[PDB]
Amino acid sequence: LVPRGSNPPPPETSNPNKPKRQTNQLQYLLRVVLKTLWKHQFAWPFQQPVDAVKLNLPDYYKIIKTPMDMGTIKKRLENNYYWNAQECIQDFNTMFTNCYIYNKPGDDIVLMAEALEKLFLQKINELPT
Amino acid sequence: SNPPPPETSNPNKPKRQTNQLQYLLRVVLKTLWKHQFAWPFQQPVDAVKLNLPDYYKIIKTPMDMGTIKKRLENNYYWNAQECIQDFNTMFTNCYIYNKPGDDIVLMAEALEKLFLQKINELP
Ligand SMILES: Cc1noc(C)c1-c1ccc2c3c(cccc13)C(=O)N2[C@H](C)c1ccccc1
Ligand SMILES: Cc1noc(C)c1-c1ccc2c3c(cccc13)C(=O)N2[C@H](C)c1ccccc1
Repeated sequence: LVPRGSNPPPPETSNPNKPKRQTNQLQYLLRVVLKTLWKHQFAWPFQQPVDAVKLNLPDYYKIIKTPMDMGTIKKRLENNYYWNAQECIQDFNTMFTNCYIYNKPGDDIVLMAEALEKLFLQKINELPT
Repeated sequence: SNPPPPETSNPNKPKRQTNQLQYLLRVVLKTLWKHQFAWPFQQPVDAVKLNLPDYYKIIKTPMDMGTIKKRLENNYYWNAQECIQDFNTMFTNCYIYNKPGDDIVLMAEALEKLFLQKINELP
């Protein structure tokens, strides 16, 4: 039973002094890539930061030091928080590798992440040049 | 003309299914295949179409993910290491033939990073 306050603050989704832009690529990231992944049947555990209290995982944030989730990525894209598509792609990469680090190849959550990862790579193929 | 591609079947070769070989098809190859830079590596190097009269004068152990795919689907390998060697061959062939600045090399480097990330999790 994991106590209250065991979760770190979520990753920031706004920063007035960070330089940022809207680009054709970042707009495609929101309007095609994030949307396609969000609506997927396996998206839901990834739609918000991992809640180690609710999930009773006293080890999660002892192992994962660079948390990321699609809810954070969504808010970032909506807030035009990124300078370029690569910064956003790096957040997806973080989300996936975190899952693969914390969990075990047989786990349901891993099957879900592999599904979304393949979909992700497919949608990145048509990322505007 | 191009040489015949590498073999994907061989009745005399010792063969097994292992869980590691199944991981190589289901996770490693099937993730890599979807990557935006996978396409040049999905079939043998076509030296006629590419006008590379030196390619098969230099590369004598060609390999590609198309060959690897077929080999995994055909249960061609005895252990995961033979398949891993095929990937390593494909990558080093690219690095051998090309110059470090080349777009194909950056593509290769991206794919090899993903490949290593998946190999990291071999059971
Ligand atoms: C994603 C993710 N990355 O690391 C972990 C742990 C999760 C995770 C695993 C299992 C979860 C969740 C849930 C919400 C958010 C993150 C996670 C959640 O409800 N579960 C349950 C226990 C679950 C089990 C099996 C498949 C899907 C969800
Ligand atoms: C892979 C690979 N390994 O050695 C060579 C040469 C290649 C190769 C280089 C450039 C290619 C291809 C193509 C298909 C299959 C193999 C290769 C191909 O269409 N190109 C074009 C010319 C190309 C130029 C720059 C980046 C990617 C592809």
